[PDB]
Amino acid sequence: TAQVISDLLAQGAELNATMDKTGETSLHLAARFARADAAKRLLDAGADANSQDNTGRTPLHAAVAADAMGVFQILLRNRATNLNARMHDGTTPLILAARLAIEGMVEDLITADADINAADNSGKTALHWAAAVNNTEAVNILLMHHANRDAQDDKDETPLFLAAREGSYEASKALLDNFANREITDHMDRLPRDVASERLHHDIVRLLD
Ligand SMILES: [Mg+2]
Repeated sequence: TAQVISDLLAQGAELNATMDKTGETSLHLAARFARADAAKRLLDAGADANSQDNTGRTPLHAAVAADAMGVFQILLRNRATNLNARMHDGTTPLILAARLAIEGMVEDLITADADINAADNSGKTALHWAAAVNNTEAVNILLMHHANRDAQDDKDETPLFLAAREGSYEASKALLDNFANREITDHMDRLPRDVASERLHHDIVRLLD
């Protein structure tokens, strides 16, 4: 016990330089550097699974961003872990997994019952983001689990609108095949077809037609 505590305090001191710049805790680092072993030790030592760093990330956000599947599962099995924790900009772990295209975690968070329709501060859901970066796999998983397909962000943009706007051909087709409404316009009455045409995304324009 003395050995465990003394080590934690010693390691903590050597890592404070880093943590003072990021606002992270030892658990954040375990997640960021993918150390499943260290992650368990810290949680058993009483580490707060929901502590936030300078951008509002909890160790769960960190695990997703670093694709630390081990630490991720260790956090998911921890009942105190808030799966819907929000970064300062409103980003949840599921939104991060979709936007960063981290494999496996989109399905895991959904299965673990994370709020599938949560949106960041710009009104964008995990589905909005998956569409924007053409993470077609996440788009299909989200849709299979009934994510709101026609959800609109603060600019009234639907995921289909973003896929058209950002040139995500595969994601656009996936949304259309799942009956996303292509007639829902943004705050400027622009159709997904309009923004695609304006940006010369002819392939997506044909798709919408
Ligand atoms: Mg899995």
